[PDB]
Amino acid sequence: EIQLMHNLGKHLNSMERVEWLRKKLQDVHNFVAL
Repeated sequence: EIQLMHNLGKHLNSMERVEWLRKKLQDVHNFVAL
């Protein structure tokens, strides 16, 4: 439950990874919040 869980975010795929990494910083912080 530590390496396998880390492999989910470590996997992704370049653009889906970056848009994901950028979405993580702005998670519910764009739609209506901050």
